[PDB]
Amino acid sequence: MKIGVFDSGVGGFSVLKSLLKARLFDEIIYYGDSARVPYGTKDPTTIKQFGLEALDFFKPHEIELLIVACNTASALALEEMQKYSKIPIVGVIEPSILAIKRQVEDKNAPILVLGTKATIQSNAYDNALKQQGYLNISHLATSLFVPLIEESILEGELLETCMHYYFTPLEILPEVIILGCTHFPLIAQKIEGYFMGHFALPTPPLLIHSGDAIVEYLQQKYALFPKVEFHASGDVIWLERQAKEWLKL
Amino acid sequence: MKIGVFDSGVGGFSVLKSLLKARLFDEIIYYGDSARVPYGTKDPTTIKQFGLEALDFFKPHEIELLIVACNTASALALEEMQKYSKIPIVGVIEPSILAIKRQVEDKNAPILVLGTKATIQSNAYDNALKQQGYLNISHLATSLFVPLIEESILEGELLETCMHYYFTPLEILPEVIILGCTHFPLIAQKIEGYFMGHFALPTPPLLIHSGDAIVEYLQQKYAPKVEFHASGDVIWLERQAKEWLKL
Ligand SMILES: N[C@H](CCC(=O)O)C(=O)O
Ligand SMILES: N[C@H](CCC(=O)O)C(=O)O
Repeated sequence: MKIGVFDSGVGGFSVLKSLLKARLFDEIIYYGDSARVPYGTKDPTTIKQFGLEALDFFKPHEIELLIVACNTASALALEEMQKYSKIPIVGVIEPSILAIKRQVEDKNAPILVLGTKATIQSNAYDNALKQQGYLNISHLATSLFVPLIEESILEGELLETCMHYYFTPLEILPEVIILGCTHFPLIAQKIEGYFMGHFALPTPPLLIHSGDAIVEYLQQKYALFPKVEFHASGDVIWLERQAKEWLKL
Repeated sequence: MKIGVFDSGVGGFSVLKSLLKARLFDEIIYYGDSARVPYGTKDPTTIKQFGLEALDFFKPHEIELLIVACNTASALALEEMQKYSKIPIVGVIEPSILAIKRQVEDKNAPILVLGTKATIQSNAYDNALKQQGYLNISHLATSLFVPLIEESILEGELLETCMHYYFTPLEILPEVIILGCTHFPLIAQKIEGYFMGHFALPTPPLLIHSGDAIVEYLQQKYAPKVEFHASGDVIWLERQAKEWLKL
């Protein structure tokens, strides 16, 4: 097929990478609203309007299916968007819950949800999880991880001090951690390392990657080479430059 | 005297606070583009457009003077705005340079400019400083300071470690530090302490507060009902003001 991938900026590249890795589609129209990014710190009303406007961007491209790669957008604007689209719009939250259900049998396993303040406050992960029968659910808005990852601070004392800042107030010891944000996969190993150490874990907690989850899901739902076209709200060449580092083979 | 104050979001309150205090105005229409903030990490073209669209917002409020409280906008779109503008537009850069000439005679004094990537990248401060004679100039895009302050990390090891991340590479020990960003005034005390405690400096480096600087300048040119506006939830924005303006 020919699809569109939407995100607030360059975070969506973590989804795009999984999409390319799988060779699921022949044409992908990537669009990042890099001029208004980030969404996670904004309000619900606003993100919803951004959502609608994103649809308008794809009207001329005529895609068969739109993937809302942004977790913040999937959480607060996927419904309204789907409500005005003729084509199917798949967010990243839904696929992750299927991913969890498929590999976590113990309904008591401690699950920690990570994401932006907007994502967390919408409680989209918690509701979908509870509905599926999970009883031990925690959530944390790790805002600073986004700007940190964007400055490319993927190691060192600043990241460690930042992770320590958000994690220390943690009560539960998670067996599952949801990277409910486009950025978090770039520091997934650092997060695993933090919990493995601070809790003398034998193995790292299971990490749920949004990109990998959507892919599996898309292969499932549509029993399934890769040519991308980049579009941005802000300087597009600036965005294309990021793809190089994020998508890194 | 009715004036509009423009900023990327809530950082502009630090200029507002310096304004209100001086009280030389009887009406201020504050407009923060909170839905698109920050400007500091974006490109010149986008920022120029944003600044232009900001004018389209004060047309109705019919203000006499427009203060661009944002250092990034000042650096990247002031010229463009002043061009298509009917009324005078004063940014926060030039006033900070006049305040520097006025307070620093040693044209060799080590000067460090701190601002967003865009502000630093534009060389607005280095250029203006050089046309005035200074030869000891250094600049640092201390990007993360904005999101940290936005999240109120104004103390603690996270802030401390961030300052260390940006400052340790610093070649010259600054005698003058320019808070070339609306958020930096909130960690001024902490920034002074850093170098002070890090080099046993009895006296803290001189810090230039953009807000104060534009006030002194506005004092010479000689020219309160504050009205908050925003591109994002106006509720969330004004709430913030309570803390920034808080005194
Ligand atoms: N794309 C957002 C992170 C960046 C932003 O806040 O816009 C998400 O996945 O939640
Ligand atoms: N107001 C901006 C900082 C925040 C932003 O980047 O929008 C400045 O003074 O540079």
